[PDB]
This record gives sequence, structure tokens and C-alpha cells, in this order.
Amino acid sequence: ERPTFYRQELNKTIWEVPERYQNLSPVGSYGSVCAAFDTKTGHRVAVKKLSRPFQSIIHAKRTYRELRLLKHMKHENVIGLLDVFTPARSLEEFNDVYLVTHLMGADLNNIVQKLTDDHVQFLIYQILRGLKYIHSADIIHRDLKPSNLAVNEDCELKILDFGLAHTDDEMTGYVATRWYRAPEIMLNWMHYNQTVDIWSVGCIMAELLTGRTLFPGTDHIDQLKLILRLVGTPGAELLKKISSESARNYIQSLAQMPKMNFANVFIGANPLAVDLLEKMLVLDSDKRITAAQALAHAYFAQYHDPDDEPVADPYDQSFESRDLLIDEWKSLTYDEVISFVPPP
Ligand SMILES: CCN1C(=O)CN([C@H]2[C@H](O)[C@@H]3O[C@H]2c2ccccc23)C1=O
Ligand SMILES: [Cl-]
Ligand SMILES: [Cl-]
Ligand SMILES: [Cl-]
Ligand SMILES: [Cl-]
Ligand SMILES: [Cl-]
Ligand SMILES: [Cl-]
Ligand SMILES: [Mg+2]
Repeated sequence: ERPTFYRQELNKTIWEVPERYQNLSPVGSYGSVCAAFDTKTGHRVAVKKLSRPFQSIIHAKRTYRELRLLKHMKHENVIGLLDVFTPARSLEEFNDVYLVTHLMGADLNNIVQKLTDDHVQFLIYQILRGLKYIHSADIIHRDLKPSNLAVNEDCELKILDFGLAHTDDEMTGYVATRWYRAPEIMLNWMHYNQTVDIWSVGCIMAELLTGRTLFPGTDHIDQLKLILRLVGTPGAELLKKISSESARNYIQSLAQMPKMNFANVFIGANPLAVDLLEKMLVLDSDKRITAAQALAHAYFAQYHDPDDEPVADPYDQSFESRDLLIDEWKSLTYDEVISFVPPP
């Protein structure tokens, strides 16, 4: 039943893992990561040891959230969970959590090379295919950007690093951590929803077409000015939807600007790519195209197959409004570890 574990020290950390995982080598350091060879499946894998998973109520709940999300995701264009384990033999001695996934090599930055329009079609198609699945479970990724997209030699893509809810310092200044975020979440205009992810896809697609960041702001306000120059200042309809009165007041201090001609911004791009960008990069989130609608856009005619674009099983997020003690979150996490069933 229970595998045999072995111990070793890897850069000031003790790792205790099943014998199936061999040739551990550190790679990065919310947790430390090692690459390894999985002798049961033949895959190269990433193994993450969570750091201080149950040190506070906030941290214990985040550990449970990450494990629940990773156990649910079962789609070709989304990261999946190969294994989860603990060396503990009972709840009473439970302290450490380890997560295992396929080892990812290059991200989209390490290719964004010389991309043809056919490459852009295939890459964005796969992002939207994974997003249709994610959004069908009422999950919001929140942190889509090139470093969170893994790509292999055959141009096949997986979404990873779901937003588990970044600090104020992480979002300050001339930083890629903010350049892909929708304005309504960057500035806390209103309660946001899954449409924030489509704004990020528009920003990524633009950068694949031009080779340049679309909105490389030096701070929050500089970035807003770059955004409004392209898409136009808001009308009265959107202004009514901004719940923050102070944010409303600041927007109205800016001189009004019309939306620009996207064919004159994205010079020489496929006219169908220009059309899709105009439908993604809409300031009013209610009016953006959805992932399911975008898959049917003529830009993807070569790849679209409505019989091979699956949706997710329902995902129960009621725990997110639940108030529990550290040891109750810990017990819920332990149950999810021991009930894990590996993929075929
Ligand atoms: C170093 C390369 N690499 C990956 O291959 C996956 N990945 C991250 C995944 O999104 C999630 O956090 C990290 C991780 C490691 C193991 C299990 C689950 C996770 C990551 O950083
Ligand atoms: Cl083993
Ligand atoms: Cl995977
Ligand atoms: Cl343990
Ligand atoms: Cl990035
Ligand atoms: Cl659901
Ligand atoms: Cl569920
Ligand atoms: Mg990341």
C-alpha cells in the first residue's frame, strides 16, 4: 500500500519522497522545487515541497485551495496533477505536502524566434481552448501572462500558475506582473469576473504579433493612460458601473479620447487577427468576447472543432466563504491527499 520513502538534504532542505522519484536536482525556490525522473511513468517531473503550509489560517486555507484546484484540472491545455504525497502516516504527524507535475521547459517568453501568423493562430487557439474549460467550472485564472504559459518543441501549450490570491510591492512600477492585468482589477473599479482573463489574452496576442509589450506602463497611472489612448476613454454607461466614487472622479479628470484604428496600430497583421483584438480589448468587461465565442471566430477556422473543445466537471467553491480553524483546514487537506487517484 504505502510506498517506501527515502531522505536527502537538497540546499538546506530535507526532502522525503517515494523511491519512484530519482535524480532530484533543485530548480527554484511558497515552496522549493526539484526536477526528478519518475520511474513509474517514465516522465521527467517537477516536485514542489510546500513551505510552512499550515503556519496560519490564511496559509492553511491557501494550501487547501491549491490542492483542490490542481486535483480538478483535467484538460490537454491546462497543467494537471500527476501525484500528491506526504511521508506522514497519520493526521497527528501530518506536516508536509508535496505536489508532482510534468516537467515544463520553455515558457512563451523563451519563444516570443520568428513567429508566423500560423504560429499565432495555433498558440492563441490553445489558450482559448483551455480557458473555455477553466471558465466552464466558474474558475478565474487571474494571472495569465507569457511566463505562465508552457510551450514545447511542437508548439503545444499548457496554462499553469493559477492565481491563488500578489502583494502591493509585486505590482509596483515597471513590472510584467501588472502589464497583462485588466484595468478594472488593476484599479479596483468594481467586482470583477472571468472576463478579466480575456483582456490578458488580448495583451498576449498583440505581443506575439508585434514582438513588443502592448501596455508597458511605468506605474498604474502611466499604464491606464496607455490603455485609454488605444481603446478610448469611458462613456457614461461604463462610468456608472465603477463602484468607487474616487476612481470615477479621477477618470473624469482626463481629457476625452476616441478609440484608435487598430489596423494602423497592428500594421500588416492578418485582418482577422485585427478584428479579434478589437473584440477582446474592450474597456467595458460586459461587452468583451467570451472564450467560447472566440473559438468560433474565423481567425481559428483551420483549428476549430466544436466536438473537441470540452468543458469541465462542476467545481464546488463553497469552502471559499467558510470560516475554519487552522487544524480544520489541515484535516481537510489531509483527506484530499489520501483520496488522490492518479491519472491513467
Ligand atoms: C519548475 C517548473 N514547473 C513546472 O513544471 C510546474 N510549475 C508550477 C505549477 O504551476 C505548480 O507550481 C509549480 C509546481 C511544481 C510541482 C507541482 C505543481 C506546481 C513549475 O514551476
Ligand atoms: Cl515508490
Ligand atoms: Cl500536465
Ligand atoms: Cl509530514
Ligand atoms: Cl511574463
Ligand atoms: Cl461549477
Ligand atoms: Cl467539486
Ligand atoms: Mg509563474
